Amino acid sequence: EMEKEFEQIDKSGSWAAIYQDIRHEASDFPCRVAKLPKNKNRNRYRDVSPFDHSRIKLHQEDNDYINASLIKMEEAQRSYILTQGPLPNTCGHFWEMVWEQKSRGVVMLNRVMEKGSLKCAQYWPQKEEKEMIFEDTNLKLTLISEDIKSYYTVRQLELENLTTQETREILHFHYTTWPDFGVPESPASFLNFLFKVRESGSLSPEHGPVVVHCSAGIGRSGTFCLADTCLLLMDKRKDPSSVDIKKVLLEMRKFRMGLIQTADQLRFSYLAVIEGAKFIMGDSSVQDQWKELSHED
Ligand SMILES: CNC(=O)[C@@H]1Cc2ccc(NS(=O)(=O)O)cc2CN1C(=O)CCc1cccc(NS(=O)(=O)O)c1
Ligand SMILES: [Cl-]
Ligand SMILES: [Cl-]
Ligand SMILES: [Cl-]
Ligand SMILES: [Cl-]
Ligand SMILES: [Mg+2]
Repeated sequence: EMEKEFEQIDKSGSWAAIYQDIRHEASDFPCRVAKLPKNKNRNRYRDVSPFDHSRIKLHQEDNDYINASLIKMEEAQRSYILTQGPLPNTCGHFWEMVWEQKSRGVVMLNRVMEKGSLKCAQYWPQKEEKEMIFEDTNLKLTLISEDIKSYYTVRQLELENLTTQETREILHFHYTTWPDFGVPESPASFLNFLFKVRESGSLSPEHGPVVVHCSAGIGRSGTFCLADTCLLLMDKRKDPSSVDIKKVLLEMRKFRMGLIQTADQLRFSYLAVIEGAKFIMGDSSVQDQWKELSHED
């Protein structure tokens, strides 16, 4: 059971060893497509690639490659697309993927500039009156509104397929204070944000998979999705004891390499799931407590 394990790991001080076991046992599958010469400029990082089996294929229209992976959690019955922060030349591909996959939400866990460097392109419009057109992929993207909180911002975007003139509302959930290779300020801040994404309907099985990204699309993205899937598994069963967090992470790692990048992000995932379990099992009042503790105003 997770809380008993958490205490024993903490008391023995063995998070590094536990994390190392995950690193050791993780799946290794080919990434031949990602490594083709023609795709080099579509990858942000040499050593972060989608496995071939689970990569998202673009539907237009000469090169189908994007650095993105479908994490399909069979038992939990939820899917996510995890991807790198788009590059200056892949913003059109990114939105093409959102359109083709029928995603309703995009969760962004990094900032455009981190540590002095550009870790993600400015792939969405910052001003309503300055929409973006992706001419390569024939999409237009307009900012409709934004709700700026202290440590996250929610935006309503309108994405239009210019080929058909169909439009869709996309919700963008931007966590602005999660440091790279670090953790959220508290379980409460993280869970307040995850529940905002949940409350939006963006994770509904009636939509395509939510798109989740950070800079590499593995460390912060892996942490978010691990906590969400674990909470969903225990919710379906109404049984916190049934959930094996390390097994769930190894399952996720069958679909994309490197998910969760540090031992402390693994520790944080346990903290977030143990805390969130209080809400799942019917202490509704905890949600308000997280909102207060997160100091979102
Ligand atoms: C120090 N590592 C790097 O700078 C690069 C670039 C980079 C930048 C940002 C982030 N953080 S995130 O939250 O934005 O995903 C991760 C990575 C991963 N990188 C790697 O080289 C990863 C290589 C890799 C791939 C698969 C597994 C592992 N190791 S494991 O411990 O996760 O099993 C490492
Ligand atoms: Cl930013
Ligand atoms: Cl900076
Ligand atoms: Cl960039
Ligand atoms: Cl950072
Ligand atoms: Mg204005």
